Amino acid sequence: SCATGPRNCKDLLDRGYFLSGWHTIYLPDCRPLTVLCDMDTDGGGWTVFQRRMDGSVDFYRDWAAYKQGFGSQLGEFWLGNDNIHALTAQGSSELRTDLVDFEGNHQFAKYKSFKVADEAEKYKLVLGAFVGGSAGNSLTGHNNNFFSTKDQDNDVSSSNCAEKFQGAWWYADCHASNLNGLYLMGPHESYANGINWSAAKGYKYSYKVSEMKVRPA
Ligand SMILES: [Ca+2]
Repeated sequence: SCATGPRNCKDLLDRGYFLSGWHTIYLPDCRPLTVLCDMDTDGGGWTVFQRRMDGSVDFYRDWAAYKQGFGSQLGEFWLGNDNIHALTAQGSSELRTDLVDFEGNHQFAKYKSFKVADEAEKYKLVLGAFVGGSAGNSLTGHNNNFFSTKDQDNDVSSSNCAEKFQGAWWYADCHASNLNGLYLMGPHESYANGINWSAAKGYKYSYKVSEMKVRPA
């Protein structure tokens, strides 16, 4: 139950769940949520809130969809902004981003803290110091930005970033990263509308795999 139940995937790792997979955790108000734990990468104990792997799922979705979450436990998903807020409210959570290109290269980025605010603050990103990684830093430029979707423009651009670059993100004017963008399968001619991490493969290359995950700092 909530009194004794795990709050995150690090609690589950500590209790001897050593294989990655879906487990029930208890959010701060006791709401149970089934989450994907990555128990393998970089020490394990990561709660995964975004996964892309094959383009099977449409990510060009509205505020409501991003708010509640969408996709499949068996594949690609967005866990949901209300859930991500709840998961990152208590304590301090480090962010890890894992990327794989179509050539087989694995790259990563790590930040020392990560929080998304509530819906009243439009799921604003509060991001701590970049730690390092082969992917470089394409998220600090998004610190302190509201989340935006095609139907709800909260960016700091005169344009509608989510529509122009075909994703959903804490867009600024407009982005350095776009991991909820179109699944464009490597090199693309269109500018900056793919699963892009510009510090690594740039604005014209869309990754094969994206995983975003958190663990207590
Ligand atoms: Ca705008």
